[PDB]
Order: sequence, then structure tokens, then C-alpha cells
Amino acid sequence: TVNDLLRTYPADLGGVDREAMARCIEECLRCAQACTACADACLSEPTVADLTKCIRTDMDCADVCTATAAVLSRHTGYDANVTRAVLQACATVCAACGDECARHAGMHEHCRVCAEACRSCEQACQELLAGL
Amino acid sequence: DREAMARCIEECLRCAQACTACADACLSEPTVADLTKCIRTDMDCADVCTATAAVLSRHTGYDANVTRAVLQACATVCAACGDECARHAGMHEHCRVCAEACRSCEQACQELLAGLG
Amino acid sequence: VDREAMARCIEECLRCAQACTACADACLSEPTVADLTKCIRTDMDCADVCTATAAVLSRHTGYDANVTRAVLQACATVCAACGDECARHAGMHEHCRVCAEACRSCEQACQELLAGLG
Amino acid sequence: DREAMARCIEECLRCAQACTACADACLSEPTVADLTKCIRTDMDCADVCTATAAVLSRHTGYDANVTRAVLQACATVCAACGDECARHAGMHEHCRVCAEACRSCEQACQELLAGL
Ligand SMILES: [Cu+2]
Ligand SMILES: [Cu+2]
Ligand SMILES: [Cu+2]
Ligand SMILES: [Cu+2]
Ligand SMILES: [Cu+2]
Ligand SMILES: [Cu+]
Ligand SMILES: [Cu+]
Ligand SMILES: [Cu+]
Ligand SMILES: [Cu+]
Ligand SMILES: [Cu+]
Ligand SMILES: [Cu+]
Ligand SMILES: [Cu+]
Ligand SMILES: [Cu+]
Ligand SMILES: [Cu+]
Ligand SMILES: [Cu+]
Ligand SMILES: [Cu+]
Ligand SMILES: [Cu+]
Ligand SMILES: [Cu+]
Ligand SMILES: [Cu+]
Ligand SMILES: [Cu+]
Ligand SMILES: [Cu+]
Ligand SMILES: [Cu+]
Ligand SMILES: [Cu+]
Ligand SMILES: [Cu+]
Ligand SMILES: [Cu+]
Ligand SMILES: [Cu+]
Ligand SMILES: [Cu+]
Ligand SMILES: [Cu+]
Ligand SMILES: [Cu+]
Ligand SMILES: [Cu+]
Ligand SMILES: [Cu+]
Ligand SMILES: [Cu+]
Ligand SMILES: [Cu+]
Ligand SMILES: [Cu+]
Ligand SMILES: [Cu+]
Ligand SMILES: [Cu+]
Ligand SMILES: [Cu+]
Ligand SMILES: [Cu+]
Ligand SMILES: [Cu+]
Ligand SMILES: [Cu+]
Ligand SMILES: [Cu+]
Ligand SMILES: [Cu+]
Ligand SMILES: [Cu+]
Ligand SMILES: [Cu+]
Ligand SMILES: [Cu+]
Ligand SMILES: [Cu+]
Ligand SMILES: [Cu+]
Ligand SMILES: [Cu+]
Ligand SMILES: [Cu+]
Ligand SMILES: [Cu+]
Ligand SMILES: [Cu+]
Ligand SMILES: [Cu+]
Ligand SMILES: [Cu+]
Ligand SMILES: [Cu+]
Ligand SMILES: [Cu+]
Ligand SMILES: [Cu+]
Ligand SMILES: [Cu+]
Ligand SMILES: [Cu+]
Ligand SMILES: [Cu+]
Ligand SMILES: [Cu+]
Ligand SMILES: [Cu+]
Ligand SMILES: [Cu+]
Ligand SMILES: [Cu+]
Ligand SMILES: [Cu+]
Repeated sequence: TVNDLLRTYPADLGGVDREAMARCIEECLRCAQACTACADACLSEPTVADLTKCIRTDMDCADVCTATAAVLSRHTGYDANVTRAVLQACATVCAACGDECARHAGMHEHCRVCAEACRSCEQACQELLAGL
Repeated sequence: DREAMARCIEECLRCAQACTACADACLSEPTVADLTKCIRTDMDCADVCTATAAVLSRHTGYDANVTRAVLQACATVCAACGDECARHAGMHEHCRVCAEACRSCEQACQELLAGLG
Repeated sequence: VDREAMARCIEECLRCAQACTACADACLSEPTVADLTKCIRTDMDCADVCTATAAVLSRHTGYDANVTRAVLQACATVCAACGDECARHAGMHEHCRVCAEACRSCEQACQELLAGLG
Repeated sequence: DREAMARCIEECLRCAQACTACADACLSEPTVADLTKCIRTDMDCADVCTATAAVLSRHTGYDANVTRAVLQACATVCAACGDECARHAGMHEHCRVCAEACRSCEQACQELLAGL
């Protein structure tokens, strides 16, 4: 669907890596879902009081990944400054979320899944950023 | 159900992205002046689906009234967006793709809504 | 006449979203966080729906009363639920008292607009 | 200083709403074909300001790198949106109002960023 809409856009996109752009959008949507699920699972743990930083960072990562996917999906009136700045924010938050979840991943499968999604999204954002 | 909940969350996030992409494609059409209702409805559908995905991710069974009310709003907006994009789908492949994403999301929301009661 | 009520509801929704996010964050920092998890979840839901609602209401191009009423109904429902949950903790936590007042005010502004359309 | 954080959150939510309204107003102009970059940038600014308001509401000082990165994105988008709307502000009152909201938000985000 993401690649579909990208191919039907009514103009040339410059020379942005189209396949990398589509991959990053897809990763951001998967990552947002993984983060929201991790936040919800942490909230239901009896040890929730020890997982508050994890929860907060999950929520931040979901919000930024959702914003990022939206900004990346838009090509009209493209502004490299905005796109680069949002990708950099997303990479930073995904790295932070990955770090926090990795600390709980031994104990909680939900944080293991979330950490993998965040690392993958971090890498897809960094790759797109380098390719612009 | 959990599996149906996760399917609906995924559909909502894809739908929001499809609507954003459709709005942007419409905005770049030379005939943009004829696509303004499509663009506005896409924007509404993106905002409601984004909210819906977030609300559903935190669903616990407790206060099903909230979940049902949000699902109903989402189904309604997806159907409206699907109807508008379907009008331009013969001419614009982006609206065809968007209409399909909205119908899929509409159906996933209706299915989940029926399964909560 | 719809427009002044629409603007009032948009303003209420933005105040409500901020109050809910602040309440969720304050609950998260309480030593008793384990007892406030439903409050936190509902605050987050109310912030998301109020932000969506304010955006839908701000748009007049290609207006469709059915969509607007459906979103307002969702918003009214979530504000009422959030108001109820925060009211349970309002005796103990000032943040939940403030949030409950914002949600009731937003609930009422959404119900008023809904009745006036439809 | 927590009051500054709350002020910035409020500004971000107002800015998102102002951008949404400007995008909608532009969409209804007969000259919409000339306003597409304004509309697109308004939509980006709404999404980023919405994200920013949420991130800031949960800020604890722990991982300041996240908050700073988000504020930097927000400042950049608000500046871009402010620039584009300022170009149409002579002709469209909606873009004048939106440009003022974006400049205020840009400045509040830059100020907060410097203070962390
Ligand atoms: Cu987890
Ligand atoms: Cu569509
Ligand atoms: Cu509200
Ligand atoms: Cu509360
Ligand atoms: Cu409310
Ligand atoms: Cu991501
Ligand atoms: Cu994530
Ligand atoms: Cu988690
Ligand atoms: Cu995350
Ligand atoms: Cu993320
Ligand atoms: Cu990210
Ligand atoms: Cu992440
Ligand atoms: Cu995570
Ligand atoms: Cu975790
Ligand atoms: Cu996690
Ligand atoms: Cu993650
Ligand atoms: Cu991520
Ligand atoms: Cu990413
Ligand atoms: Cu949807
Ligand atoms: Cu959609
Ligand atoms: Cu479209
Ligand atoms: Cu369209
Ligand atoms: Cu749509
Ligand atoms: Cu939607
Ligand atoms: Cu939905
Ligand atoms: Cu929907
Ligand atoms: Cu839709
Ligand atoms: Cu549509
Ligand atoms: Cu459409
Ligand atoms: Cu389209
Ligand atoms: Cu369309
Ligand atoms: Cu469409
Ligand atoms: Cu659609
Ligand atoms: Cu949809
Ligand atoms: Cu759906
Ligand atoms: Cu609220
Ligand atoms: Cu509460
Ligand atoms: Cu609330
Ligand atoms: Cu709310
Ligand atoms: Cu409301
Ligand atoms: Cu509400
Ligand atoms: Cu509270
Ligand atoms: Cu509370
Ligand atoms: Cu509340
Ligand atoms: Cu509320
Ligand atoms: Cu309201
Ligand atoms: Cu802002
Ligand atoms: Cu703005
Ligand atoms: Cu505008
Ligand atoms: Cu404009
Ligand atoms: Cu703007
Ligand atoms: Cu903005
Ligand atoms: Cu900002
Ligand atoms: Cu901003
Ligand atoms: Cu702006
Ligand atoms: Cu602007
Ligand atoms: Cu503008
Ligand atoms: Cu304007
Ligand atoms: Cu403008
Ligand atoms: Cu503008
Ligand atoms: Cu603007
Ligand atoms: Cu603006
Ligand atoms: Cu702004
Ligand atoms: Cu700002």
C-alpha cells in the first residue's frame, strides 16, 4: 500500500531513494504499533512502578514514529530541512526506546519485541537520512 | 480477542498513512481544485484512525463504552473517506488505493465492534 | 451561530488534551502508580480523541455533518469516561481533580455542539 | 522550569490547531493550486507540533536527548511553516494568523531547547 501510493504520486520526487523511503514508512508504522503494545503491556505488569521510564519512552517513540511516517508520506512542496530534522528526531527516539526496552528484554518478552522493532526503525531512518 | 484487536490496530495505522498519502497526491494534481473534499476527508480519516489505533492499543476490556464509541467514529469516517475517494478512483490510482485501505479499515473496525458488543 | 459553539468546543478540546496529558504524567510519577493505571490509560485516550476532534472541527471544506457528529459523540463518551475515572482519585490527587473538571467542561461543550447540529 | 514546559506545550497545541485551520482555509480558496506548498507545510507542522506537545508532557529530564531532538524538529518545521505562510500573509488573513502562531511556537521551542 505504501509502495502503491508512492508509485502513483503525480510528479518526480527528485532523486530520493524511493524503496528506502517506503521501507522507512513501513518500519515507522510497525514501530509505533510495537511501542504502543509494549507501553500497554508494561502498564499491566505488577512491577509497573519500575517500568515508568520504559512506558514514557514507548509513548514518545509511538508519537514521533507516527509523525515521521506522515511527514515522509508527503511529497508536495518537499523541504529537505523538515524531512531531515524529523528523521533525525525519529532515529534519536528509536535509539533511546531501543536502549530502555533492551534493559527489560531479559525479563519481559514485550520489551524484547519492542527493542527489535526500534533498532530496525532506527536503522531504516539512518539509512534514509544518509541517502538524501 | 487480542488477534482481532492487533489486526484492527494495524489496519488503522495503514489507513492513516494511505489517507495522508492520498491527500498529498491530490494536492499535487493539476486538478487539485476538484479534489478538495477528497483531501479534507482524507485528513479527517488520518486523524481519527491515528486516535483509534492509540485507544485500541490500551484497551483492557474495562470501559468497553470508550472503545466502542471510538470504533464507531472510525468506521463512520473510513466509510465517508472510502465513498469520496471512490468517486475519483477511475481517474486517479491513488484514490483507488486509498478507497481500498479505507474499506479494509472500516470492515476491521466493524468486525471488532461486533465482537465486543 | 454554529461557529461560536464550534470555536468553544475546539478551545475546550485543546485545554482538555493538555489537562489529560498532565494528569497522565503526574499519575505516572506517583508512588501509587500501580493503582492509577486505568486513570493513565483513560487520560491518554482522552488526549488522543480530543486532539483528533479539535482537528476535525477546525475543517470546513467539504463539511459532512455525519462525520462531525460521529467524532463529537466519540469525544463526549471519552471525556465522560475520563471525568469518571479521574473523579475517583480527585480526593487524593489534585491533578485528577483538575483533569476531571476539564473533562466535564469538554464533555458538555461536545454534547452542546452535538445537540445543535442534529 | 516546568511552567516554561507547560507554556511550550500549550503553544504547540495551539500552533497545531492554527496550522490545521490555515490548511483548511487554503484548501477552500479559489487559488488553492498556488497554495499547495502552504497546505503541505501546515499539515507537517500540525503533526510535528502534536507529537512535540505529547513528548514534552512526559519529559522527566532523563533522556534529554529525546526532548532536544524533538524540539529541534519542531523549531525547524515551525520556521518553515512560518516562512511559507508569511509569503501569503499580504493576501490571506488566515496565513497572517498562522505565520504569527508558527513564529511564536518556533521561538518558544528554541527558548526551551536552549534552557535544557
Ligand atoms: Cu515491554
Ligand atoms: Cu482516501
Ligand atoms: Cu475534549
Ligand atoms: Cu486524570
Ligand atoms: Cu476532554
Ligand atoms: Cu520508527
Ligand atoms: Cu517503536
Ligand atoms: Cu514496555
Ligand atoms: Cu519504542
Ligand atoms: Cu518510534
Ligand atoms: Cu523513530
Ligand atoms: Cu521506538
Ligand atoms: Cu520500546
Ligand atoms: Cu520495556
Ligand atoms: Cu519496551
Ligand atoms: Cu520499541
Ligand atoms: Cu521506533
Ligand atoms: Cu525509523
Ligand atoms: Cu481506520
Ligand atoms: Cu485511511
Ligand atoms: Cu487523494
Ligand atoms: Cu483525493
Ligand atoms: Cu481516507
Ligand atoms: Cu481513517
Ligand atoms: Cu478505525
Ligand atoms: Cu476508520
Ligand atoms: Cu480512511
Ligand atoms: Cu478517502
Ligand atoms: Cu479521497
Ligand atoms: Cu487520491
Ligand atoms: Cu481521492
Ligand atoms: Cu483518496
Ligand atoms: Cu482511504
Ligand atoms: Cu481508514
Ligand atoms: Cu479501522
Ligand atoms: Cu481531557
Ligand atoms: Cu484519570
Ligand atoms: Cu482525561
Ligand atoms: Cu479528551
Ligand atoms: Cu469533545
Ligand atoms: Cu472529549
Ligand atoms: Cu491525575
Ligand atoms: Cu487520575
Ligand atoms: Cu481526566
Ligand atoms: Cu477528557
Ligand atoms: Cu469536548
Ligand atoms: Cu509548535
Ligand atoms: Cu502551527
Ligand atoms: Cu492556509
Ligand atoms: Cu496556506
Ligand atoms: Cu503551520
Ligand atoms: Cu507546528
Ligand atoms: Cu514546537
Ligand atoms: Cu513547532
Ligand atoms: Cu507551524
Ligand atoms: Cu505555515
Ligand atoms: Cu502556510
Ligand atoms: Cu492561510
Ligand atoms: Cu498560508
Ligand atoms: Cu498558512
Ligand atoms: Cu501556517
Ligand atoms: Cu502557522
Ligand atoms: Cu507551530
Ligand atoms: Cu513551539
